[PDB]
Amino acid sequence: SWIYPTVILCLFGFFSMMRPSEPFLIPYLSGPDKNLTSAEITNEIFPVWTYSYLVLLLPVFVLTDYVRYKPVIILQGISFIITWLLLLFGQGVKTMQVVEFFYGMVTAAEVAYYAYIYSVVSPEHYQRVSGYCRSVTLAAYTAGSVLAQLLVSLANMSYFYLNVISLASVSVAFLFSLFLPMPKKSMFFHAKPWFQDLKECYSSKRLFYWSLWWAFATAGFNQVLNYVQILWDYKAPSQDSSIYNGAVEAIATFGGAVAAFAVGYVKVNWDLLGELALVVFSVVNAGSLFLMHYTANIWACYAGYLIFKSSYMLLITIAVFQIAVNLNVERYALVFGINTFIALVIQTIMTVIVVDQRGLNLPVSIQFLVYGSYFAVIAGIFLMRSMY
Ligand SMILES: Cc1cnc(Nc2ccc(OCCN3CCCC3)cc2)nc1Nc1cccc(S(=O)(=O)NC(C)(C)C)c1
Repeated sequence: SWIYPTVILCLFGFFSMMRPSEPFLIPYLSGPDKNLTSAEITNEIFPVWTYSYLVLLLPVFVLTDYVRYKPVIILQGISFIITWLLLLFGQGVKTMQVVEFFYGMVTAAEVAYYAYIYSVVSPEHYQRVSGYCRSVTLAAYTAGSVLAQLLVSLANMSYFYLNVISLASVSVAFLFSLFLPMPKKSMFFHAKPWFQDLKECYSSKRLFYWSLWWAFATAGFNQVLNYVQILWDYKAPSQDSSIYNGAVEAIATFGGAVAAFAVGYVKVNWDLLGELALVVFSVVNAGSLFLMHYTANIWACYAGYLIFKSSYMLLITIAVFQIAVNLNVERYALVFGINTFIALVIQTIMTVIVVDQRGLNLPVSIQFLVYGSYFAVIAGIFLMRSMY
């Protein structure tokens, strides 16, 4: 039997990721409804989110496999409700950091939400149902951004009612998430029958470098998707010029889907390709960051974000395909959790040095030059690897 938990899971993935006010969030924080300047959003509230995704990574992962995946989705729905009720009714540098704290706990519970597929479905339908759930979530976010563009850019709806629609969507998601079946078995703790268990997978000289590049690229993309909407707000003000953020992020998610669909059908020989395309797409990423930083037109910044997100989705799907060649079921999520923790340590150190208020207190313009130099160092490491 594989019908009804898949149906309820896909309906929650549809009505949970269908959130319209995600591209139009950074004008809502600095608009006439919330008196917040750009520096108070850039250097004070957002990096706390990263803190809430570091400190709440390891215990919530313990909450992933111990209570067997139902209370973590119930907590994710409650966190949806609290997050959007405090977005509609929170003003200040305290309540918005509470919003970012609960959204970091949302992002922590999302990883537990990915692992519900492999623990309620029979093993004849792992990859098919997992790809269907990922496609439903991505298409739900795409349709939500398209609906936001149709309601804001054409139908002329305010942002407050857009967050009201987002609250109604996550409330319907909570009502769908309460009706989930409890799995009696788990993956690690209550499964069917460290100090000396970690050395076996990490006794390599290839998978270590691929996981390290996965970690650096994940930290870089997390910071770029943190501050790319503030870059959009800086290159074009939300109250002065007409901004088209919903359509651009919809086309960006669609292009990431097209990039993943293109990676899923690569019948190209892997003799010289493993040391050829990585350097080229790294130069493309550095040039996209430099094109978004050295420009003044907002349209060039949208195009640079499109090219950068498509190239990152392509490279990261190649990375997930190459790391998960000789991995088991449990070791998949375990090694990805360890690599996610390493990526978050790197992101935390880089955010405290570059972005955080207790420190340099840098504006949003200099930070994109910093991350361009970051990906330039990554491209130089791939160039030195290609010379070998
Ligand atoms: C409702 C909300 C509350 N707080 C925030 N702050 C925030 C802004 C940008 C962030 O960048 C990281 C985005 N995702 C990338 C991987 C997990 C998190 C993380 C947090 N954003 C929010 N909306 C949001 C803004 C940008 C991206 C996203 S997303 O994570 O849902 N992007 C997709 C998963 C759809 C690709 C969501």
